[PDB]
Amino acid sequence: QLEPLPPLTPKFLNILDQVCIQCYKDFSPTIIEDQAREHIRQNLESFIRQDFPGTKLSLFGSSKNGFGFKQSDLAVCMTINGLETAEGLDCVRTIEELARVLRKHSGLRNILPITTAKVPIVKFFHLRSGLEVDISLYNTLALHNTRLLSAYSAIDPRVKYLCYTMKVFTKMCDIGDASRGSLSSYAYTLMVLYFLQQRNPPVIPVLQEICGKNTESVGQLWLGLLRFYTEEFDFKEHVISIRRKSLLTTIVIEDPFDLNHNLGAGLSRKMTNFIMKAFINGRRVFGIPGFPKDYPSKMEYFFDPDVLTEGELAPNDRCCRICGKIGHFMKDCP
Ligand SMILES: [Zn+2]
Repeated sequence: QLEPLPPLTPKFLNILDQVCIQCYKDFSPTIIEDQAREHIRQNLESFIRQDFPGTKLSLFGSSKNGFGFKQSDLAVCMTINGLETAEGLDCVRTIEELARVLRKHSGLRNILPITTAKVPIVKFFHLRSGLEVDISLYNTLALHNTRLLSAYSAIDPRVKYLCYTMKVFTKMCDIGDASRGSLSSYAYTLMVLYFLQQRNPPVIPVLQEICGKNTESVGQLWLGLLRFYTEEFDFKEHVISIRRKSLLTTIVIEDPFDLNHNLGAGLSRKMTNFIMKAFINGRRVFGIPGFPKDYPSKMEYFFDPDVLTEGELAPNDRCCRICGKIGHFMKDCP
């Protein structure tokens, strides 16, 4: 059980609002930087068209879902006109050949074809913009997660404010990178939307079953989420599913389209405990009011890593002691 928090003063609550809103303005991309991502797509499409005529490239992921950061990886989906589907298409061979085509591009570095994962991709670094780029073939389920999240973000501005706040919180606690043992940005976003669907009154519906009645400020909702996932939610009798309103029985997070995909499947237990521990601290920092008269930056007070995680690193027992990423032993690392 947790220690109760004192009541919220309208002043401190007004400050929590500004912090949640600033998490969006400070770290979402500008319109010029989004246009720069579009220009990258156009010039890759023309370059690949030389060796794969009919190529069509589309941006998905953080680039288009309305929750991406600056310096987020640019995720590209590749299709070929006349090839309605990838049925029969040898994706590995295509990815490998694509990698060799891109090595002749003067603006790209560290071309890397990866066929390990479920979906093979080509990875490379783009110098003109300092972004990592991932090209995959016919990744339509990814483009559907994007269209779904993009729809929720446009229903209420508080959706984007909160998802960005969550994104800053997890990134600052070092618990928001799936490749290193923790949970992905997508997972933490689903936890946000799910909390908003379950809030009484609801802030967002379940678009997979089909109005502004919730009048709580973003600050109230942010702390509400921290108290929701720290005090009430039963993490192993209920499944975090934005798919529908009714509570689903068996951290478990269900992908709204791939219903066999549990986003928390690869979670250890000292990471699960480390994650929960970060939320309990956030509950304290954001819920318990010298502030504001001796702190030059409010961001640095609320998102202090030495307070949210108590000066401890994220566990990485699974991880290569050289790269720090999961997925391979210490012998086969780049
Ligand atoms: Zn490694």
